[PDB]
Amino acid sequence: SGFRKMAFPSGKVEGCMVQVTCGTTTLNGLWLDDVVYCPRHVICTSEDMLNPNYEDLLIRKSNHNFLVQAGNVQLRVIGHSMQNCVLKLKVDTANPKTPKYKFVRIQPGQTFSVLACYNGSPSGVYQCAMRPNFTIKGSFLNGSCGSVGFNIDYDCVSFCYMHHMELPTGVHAGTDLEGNFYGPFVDRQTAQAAGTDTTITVNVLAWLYAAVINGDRWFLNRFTTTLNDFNLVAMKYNYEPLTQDHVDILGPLSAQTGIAVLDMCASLKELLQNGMNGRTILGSALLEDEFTPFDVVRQCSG
Amino acid sequence: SGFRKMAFPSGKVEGCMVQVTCGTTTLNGLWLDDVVYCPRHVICTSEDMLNPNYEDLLIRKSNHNFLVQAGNVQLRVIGHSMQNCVLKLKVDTANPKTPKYKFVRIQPGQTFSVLACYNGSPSGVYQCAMRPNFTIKGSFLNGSCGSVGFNIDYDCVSFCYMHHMELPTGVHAGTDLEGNFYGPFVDRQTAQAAGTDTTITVNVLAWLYAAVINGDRWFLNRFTTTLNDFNLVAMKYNYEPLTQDHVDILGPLSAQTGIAVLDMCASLKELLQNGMNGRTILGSALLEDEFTPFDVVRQCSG
Ligand SMILES: CN(C)C(=O)COc1ccc2ccccc2c1
Ligand code: NA
Repeated sequence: SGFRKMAFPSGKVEGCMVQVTCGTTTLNGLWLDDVVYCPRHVICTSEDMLNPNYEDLLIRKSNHNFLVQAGNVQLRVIGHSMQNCVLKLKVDTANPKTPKYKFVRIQPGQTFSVLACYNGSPSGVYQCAMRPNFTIKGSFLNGSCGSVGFNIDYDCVSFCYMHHMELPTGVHAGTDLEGNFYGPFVDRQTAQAAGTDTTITVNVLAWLYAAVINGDRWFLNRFTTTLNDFNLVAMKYNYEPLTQDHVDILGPLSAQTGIAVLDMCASLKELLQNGMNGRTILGSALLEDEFTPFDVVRQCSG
Repeated sequence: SGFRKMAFPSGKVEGCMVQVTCGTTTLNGLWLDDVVYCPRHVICTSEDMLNPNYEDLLIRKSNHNFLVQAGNVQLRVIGHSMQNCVLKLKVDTANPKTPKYKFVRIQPGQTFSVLACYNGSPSGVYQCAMRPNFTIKGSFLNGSCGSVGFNIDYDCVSFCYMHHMELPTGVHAGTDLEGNFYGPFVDRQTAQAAGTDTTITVNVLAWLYAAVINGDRWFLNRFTTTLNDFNLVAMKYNYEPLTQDHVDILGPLSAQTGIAVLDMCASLKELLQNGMNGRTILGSALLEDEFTPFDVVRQCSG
């Protein structure tokens, strides 16, 4: 029993974190096979943050301008190339700890673990979700750029996020490992703000099913709803639209608990209207939206 | 910026988890140097567990009755002995991935990371506090016994917890690595219950300090107080008494924010007596007590 926001074991990723230095700037890179991936803004100076021309900055660098340190071992850079917003540094040693891996670009609502690192050394691991406004509510201090987000499936690590920057509201923006940013953000220090965030409705529903599986039923009611009526209500609380795809995805949890998806939708409507009345659900006084339907089944059934 | 419940990187511990099977029972072991540590109740059948005589059941087993698998290899057991409630299995090969480590017993209110495992396979990591009633609020399914808790202090892993059982309210109980239970529990299938719990006051204060550092300031007020008057409020609201030691431990945070500890206790007094007025703190509608002062400093300054 019990329900916790758990992260993936970080060891497979720890063996890949290195430190990348360029000029006075030091941040983290991900060392896989003979390539080190890091954010391209490592090549920016004080004067470059607003309108950097990365092609012009990069053409002026030699391999020996990039210092890559893996533990106490300096790695030799033998080539470099830019792919969108990530730098790919060719190094002369393949990482012997390279796990089974792939790169996947995730969708809003998807969860993953972050290994926060500073100077190539991991600091901590926690679990995150890609918010509907394509930011993450992470925990990052200065020097954390290049920390990565990932899932693990059996022995394969799916890298999905690289941290680039913190926006003014304290949330965080970054790229997939092909260097494409999530959302409308760019690696410039000009004014950009995350769109209004919303609650990930399909995740809240999955988490209500988790509460039921763990033996808590107090929030159910005798009502049902149509999908359109649910969305008309939920949008008034800044909840994401619930689609037929989301209804299909919740099917397995519906079958396991005996509660139809639209019946759980009706319970969620009443919860938004009533609040908790001093109670909790799985130990929270708020509705939790950073567990996916997949996560819930995985943590409850194994 | 940002504040997340953060576990230590788990890689050093993943390299020590093995699968231990005795009879029909499979659970997890901790392989350090040439010893595997696991709960002694692995030798019990379901009827044995009703009233086990462990030294007697242990005499009846031999080395070959313990199958130990490190991933894909079977370790050969060459000796066995009990220390309190943990079984020590001497094996033929020392673990090459043994980290620098010590066995330490933690105090209630202290936190640690839990690496939840199944069939010797690490599956999830999360952060836990030792509750004042000596339980932890974990997430464990069948087969998680032998999962371990730990902290890391400058490349040294301090092992502090081994999981043994779930209580009827769904919280969990276990031992230190020397086999001594945390709390008034026994490894027997008898009627056991968690005692009435209390809230870890010094941790709530630490978390209020973390919120101020992150820009959440609405609960600060003009008032201050004394330990004696505050502890009157603490006792009334089922909070652990604040000692003079707690105030000193909070000293560094009280200086980095400019908010004195008893200045902050006045904010907490007001929150206990009046509630949160529909507001949240660091995205929580409850007062969080599973962050220690050290946890806040390491994440928000370190
Ligand atoms: C979202 N997140 C971190 C995960 O799903 C972790 O991965 C696993 C893998 C196997 C499990 C077996 C039993 C219980 C939980 C499990 C979790
Ligand atoms: Na005050």
